[PDB]
Parts: sequence; C-alpha cells; structure tokens
Amino acid sequence: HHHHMPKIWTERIFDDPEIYVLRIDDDRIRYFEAVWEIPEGISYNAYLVKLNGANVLIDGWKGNYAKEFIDALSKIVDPKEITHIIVNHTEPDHSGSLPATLKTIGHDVEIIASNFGKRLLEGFYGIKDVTVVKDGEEREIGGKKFKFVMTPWLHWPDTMVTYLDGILFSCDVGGGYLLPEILDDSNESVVERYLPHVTKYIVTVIGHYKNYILEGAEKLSSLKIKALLPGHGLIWKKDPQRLLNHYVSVAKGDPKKGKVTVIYDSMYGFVENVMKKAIDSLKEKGFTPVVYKFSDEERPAISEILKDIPDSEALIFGVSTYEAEIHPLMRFTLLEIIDKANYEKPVLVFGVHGWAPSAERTAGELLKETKFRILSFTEIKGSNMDERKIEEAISLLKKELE
Amino acid sequence: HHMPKIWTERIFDDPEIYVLRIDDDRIRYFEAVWEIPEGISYNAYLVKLNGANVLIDGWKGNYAKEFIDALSKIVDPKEITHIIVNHTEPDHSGSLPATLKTIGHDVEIIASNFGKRLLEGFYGIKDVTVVKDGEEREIGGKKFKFVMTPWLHWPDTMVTYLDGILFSCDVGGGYLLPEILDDSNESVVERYLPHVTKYIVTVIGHYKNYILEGAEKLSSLKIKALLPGHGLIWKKDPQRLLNHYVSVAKGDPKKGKVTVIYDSMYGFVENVMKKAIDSLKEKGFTPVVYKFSDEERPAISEILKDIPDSEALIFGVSTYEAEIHPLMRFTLLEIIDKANYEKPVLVFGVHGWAPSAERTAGELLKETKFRILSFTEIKGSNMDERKIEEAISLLKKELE
Ligand SMILES: [Cl-]
Ligand SMILES: [Cl-]
Ligand SMILES: [Cl-]
Repeated sequence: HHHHMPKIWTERIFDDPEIYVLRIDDDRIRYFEAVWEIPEGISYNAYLVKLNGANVLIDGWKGNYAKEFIDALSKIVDPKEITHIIVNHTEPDHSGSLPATLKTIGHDVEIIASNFGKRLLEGFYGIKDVTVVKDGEEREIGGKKFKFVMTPWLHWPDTMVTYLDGILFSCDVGGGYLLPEILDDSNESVVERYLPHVTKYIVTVIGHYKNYILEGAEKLSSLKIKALLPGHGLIWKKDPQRLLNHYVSVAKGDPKKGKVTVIYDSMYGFVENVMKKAIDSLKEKGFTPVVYKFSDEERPAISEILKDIPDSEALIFGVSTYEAEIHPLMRFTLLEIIDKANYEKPVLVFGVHGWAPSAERTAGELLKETKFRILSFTEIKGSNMDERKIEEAISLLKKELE
Repeated sequence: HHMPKIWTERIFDDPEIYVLRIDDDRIRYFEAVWEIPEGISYNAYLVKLNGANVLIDGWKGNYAKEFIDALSKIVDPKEITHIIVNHTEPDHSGSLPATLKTIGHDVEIIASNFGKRLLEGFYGIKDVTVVKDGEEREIGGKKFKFVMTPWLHWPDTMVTYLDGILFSCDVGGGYLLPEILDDSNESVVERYLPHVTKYIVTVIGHYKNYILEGAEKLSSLKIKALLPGHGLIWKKDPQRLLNHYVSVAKGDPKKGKVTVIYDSMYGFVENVMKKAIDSLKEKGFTPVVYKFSDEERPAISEILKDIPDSEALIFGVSTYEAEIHPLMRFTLLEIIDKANYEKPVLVFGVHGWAPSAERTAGELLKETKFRILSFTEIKGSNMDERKIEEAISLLKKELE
C-alpha cells in the first residue's frame, strides 16, 4: 500500500524564542480514534523551545512513530540537553513517544501537566514525577515566562494550553485533519482548502463538547495571541483569530445560505424515489443540497456526514422501517449526530410506514429529544402516493428559512 | 460490457420445472447494510403443466428487463396463467409489474393474507388470491399445497409444496454465487454453507425462534427437493440444509471456537487481547478475531456469521465519552438483535472517566441470553497480567 516513509518536517519557525516544529504526516491511519474515516490523513505536531539554560519539549508523536520522533529530535538538539517536557494533553496521539523520549534523555527532567494530566500519565505509562500546574499559573523557565491555561473538555478533562510570549501551544485546540502542503497559514488557497477539514475534526473529535469550545475561546481571548501552534494540522502565525472564529462558528452552527443536508437509506428504491423528488424540489427553489445515501451499492462515511451538519441551514432525513425499529446504519448515523452535532436547526422527516412493534422507538422520537426542530413528517408510500406532499414539505421548509 | 450471469435450466422433468437465476455481482450491501462481497443470487421458477404455466417468484427490480428476456426464452409470457408470490420483498417481487405488463392479460396471483396487503402497498396490485395455511389447490393437473411460515423474515412468508418439491423463497437461501446450480458437489456445498450461516443471521436472525417453528411445521411433509429464492438448489440432500438452518438457530457450538471482538484505539486493548488470544491458543482453542483499529474495520456481517457456532465470546472495550467505543456499541447492538444466544462471555474493559449515566457493555447485555462470566480491567501500567490468565481459565472450566 505505502511506497514511502511518512513525511517528516523539522523546521525553525521562530527566532525569538527559538522554536522548532517537529511534524509527522500520518498517511497510514485510516480511522481516527478507530472510528472517523480520514483518507486525507492527520499530522502530529510537537515543538522544541531552545532557551537560555533550558530546552523545552512540547508534546510528542503517536507511539508507532517513537523511533522516528527520537531521530528527528536528535537532529535539532542533543536529547541529553532537554530539561523540561510540557504535556498539554496526554492522549497517546501526542504522548505515545514520551516513554522512548524519557529513556533517550537518560536523566530526570521536569514534566509539566495538568492535575488530570498527571493522573493519566501515571495510568498510561507509570510516569510518577510530574509537576502539576494550575489554571493561570506562570513559570519562569530559561529566562522566559510560560503561562498555563486550563481548557477542559477539549476534548478530555486534562487539556490545557501553554502560552509563551504571545505564542500559544494548544495541542488539540485549533487542530484539523489533512496533511497541508506547507507548515503555516501564509497562503490563502491552502487555508481555504484546509478549513473544511478543520470542521470535520471539530465535529468528530470535539463535537460532543462543542459548548466547551465557546467557553475556551472566551478564556483564550483575554491573552495576547500572536500565533497558534496546534498538535495537528496547520500552524497559524499570521491570523490565529481566523482559526478561533472558525472554531466558534462551527460550535455555534452558523449556517451557509442555501445549504441543506439530505441523509437517507433506501433498501429497495422507494425512499430513493421520494428523495430524488425532494432534492429536485430543493434545487428548483434555489437550495444547494448535499446528499448522503445508504443504498445496496453505496455507503457514505459518517465523518463526512458529520462535517456537513454545522453549516447546514436544515437537514432532511429519509428513513426505512426495519424489524421493530429503523435501518441499522440510520440508527448509527442518528446516534452520532445526536452525540456530536446536536444543533437547533429545522428538519424534515420522510419515512416509510412499516409494521414494526409499537414498542420500537421511531427516528422521529429519537430526534424529538434533540435540539433539532422537526417541521413535519411525511409518509413514503409505494403506489398511490400524493407527490404534492413532497412539494408541501419542501415549501414549508423554505418558508421556515425565510 | 460485463453483465450479471443468468442461468436458465430445466431442473425437473415431471413436473417440468425451470430455474431462472441471476447472479447479482453489483450489490455490495444486502438490505443496504450487510457486506456481501461474495454476492447473492435471485432464483425464480417456472412450472409448465398440462393447461397451466405457473411462475414462482421473480427478480429484483433493477433486473426486470433481464427477467422478461430470460422468461421469454422458456415460455411465451402470454401463456402464463398463475404467479405464486411466497414473499413480497422487492428482491423477489420487483420484476412483477413488468411481468404483468408483458403477460398482457389477467393471471391468478396467489399470496398469503399479508402478502396481498403488501402487493397493493408496493405496486397497486389488487387482484390477489389469498391462500390459507395448509390450503391445497389443483392447478394444471397437480396439487399445490401452501404452508404459512411467518416471520422468515416478514409476516407474509409462506412456502409452496408441489409433489415433494418445496419452493421456499428466503427459507433455505444463502449468500454467495455458487459455481453450479445444485448440491451435487461436496466441495461446493462445504464452501457454501458458511455463507448460508451469514445469510441466516443477518436476514433472519432476529426471528431465529421461527426457524425452529417453521422446521417443525414442515416436518410433516416429505421433502425431496428444496428450491429457494437465493443460492443453491438442493435436490440430493435437502435434509442437510434444513439441519444447518436448525443448528444455526439453536447456536450449536463448534468445540474450541471462541470469537474475540474488540476495539483498540492506542494499543492498550490490543496488548491485553494479544495475551488473551495467546492464552486461548495454549489451552487448545481456535479463536476467531475481529479488531476495530485505526487501520482496520471488520464487516459486521462477518462478525455475525461467527456468533452461532462459537462456544463463547470475548469483548475488549474502550470507554469513550459517556459510553463505549461507537463501533463496539453498533456491534453489540447488532449481536443482540440478530444473534441473541445463551452463551458465556468475557468482558475486558478500560476504566474510563465516563459520566456514570452512560451505559456499559454489561448493561447492554443484561436483558439478553448472554451471560458474562467475568469483567476484567485493562490498565496501561502495573496491570496484573495474571488476571487475564484467570479469566481464560475460568472460561475453559465453564465450557467443559
Ligand atoms: Cl426503500
Ligand atoms: Cl486502546
Ligand atoms: Cl449504533
């Protein structure tokens, strides 16, 4: 499958403070967290800060790349001269190289983490001597002031960001999928192509906690932010506020005019027939549908469905009945939308009237517990159906959005 | 240019019976869910009698033109007098509207009571003769007997008995595009039956108790051949197929077989499972292993196929947010829905910091027939690897 080793970037990105990035481009991974389809890949970004009397490592790489990490680090510093390691987030996509790193340094170093971070490092790796920093705590290290800001539930309770002279090292906060062709936000075209992969990352990794994005953005707003250096994806040296505003806009679900996401299963073609008419009606009325169909020949990626929800003006679901409940892939999709992408947006539901036991929960009653506002339910029938009901539903949606 | 393969062949001389089989190699997901890279066939039958020609079932609607073309090579469709619809699901009935149009005059359509309702619902077909359980009809000088076998897997399902020959539609079906039409080669049969298990669990598993009821019901008939709507025709040894259906429905286990199902996000679950699997092997078990990882994602249909004849299951689970890993949730829910068997299970789990409200793997299994012998904690440091051995040894003792 893979013809080459993962691409590694090692570059000085600031002169004062002297900061290096160590980035590896993981094109081996297929499913982030063993669930989210990312054919585009993801990078892991670690940093080294070379100071006067200290060398500070910030974060690390996934453990399957530990050997590559130590080789890359050794090119920019003798690992024996490392004095501090800052662990903003202990998840193994960032901390997996830490045991090998500690072994290669060969002497004690100060490891800095949050309170929960300390507990997790002990749990994962048996690392015991960890210095805990509290919210807003400052430490003078190598002649410079580091400040630690807790940003819990982005997306674990251990998560924090490290601030140095206007430079924020933010680990998952500000991350995205995709392996960008450059390191930073200097080129407009690269940024525009990258941002939808940031949306996909936010919803899939942080969506359940999208309220804590808003709390975190507010907390970070009080800091002077000159640059944002995340643990995945692009570095933002020019316009970090653009990334923060994007995060907030995704978390708030700010809609793109005209965008309607249509998600359905069609076991035999009856749902398809109705959805095709609904989609054509939407197009006639000036909307731009984004369509995800589960059929006997096609299966969308759940990560891609999730990506499209936040900026949708509305959603339309087309549902088959199956046994006592609904179609299994539709169940999975709805449960993940509820978990990751629970937004106050209008919805239409189209469904086959089956013969499921009345005890079975409908797609409709599952959706009724969410923030979504179901405008109407429309029955999908084989023969004898009133196609005027499809147009009525789409017209109702148009009037709602007007 | 590749076209799905069509078989049209005379398979009995008296009565004169033809199969019309199409080998669907376009379909990827049966019922839009079950992964079937092996494909599935649609088998319809024509019985040519003295004064009648009886079509039994049909093909999926995307192959309606092909169906009419193939049918027209063995009979003038205008000479069809009767159509028997054992089951109205569109994989069998989709060609019916085109068939009716091509015949061009009224025919007697025969179905169960619920079948009749479904034909009207799907297609607007109103002229349907409802046959009752055990009803016999004389058509073309021969006696057809109709037997209701409901919930295999819809309430409309029946089978048609003709002189020892059972047209069974989904009952007795399998996935796979077999290399020959019938059960006349052992190697073909052996390779086929696991795809029959896959089919039973995925399509009929929720209603597996009705397999046992249906088999008991049919036991009063002398069956010389079984002609289903998918897969192989059984002319030599239909008993072998029926026994297979029953043993899957009962979950009769293969001694030594344990199915191990887990997710591993960062290698901690993998490390524990590798040790559990090695321990199983050292004690003489033959594990079947399904791992959800950041590079690999098994098909749920393949996991399901392996349940019924496992002596036991082992799950390795990560906690995730308030609940468990999302693919393990999906997997567990499908096992509970399709493969609810009275089998022992071991659970190995990571201890999360999930909200206590969220349901565990244990809560999901509580109302099922599965019994959890033990739960063991997966830890990343200072974990007691003795605990794994103890669990596997507990399971072996339980299975004696
Ligand atoms: Cl459908
Ligand atoms: Cl893990
Ligand atoms: Cl699910």
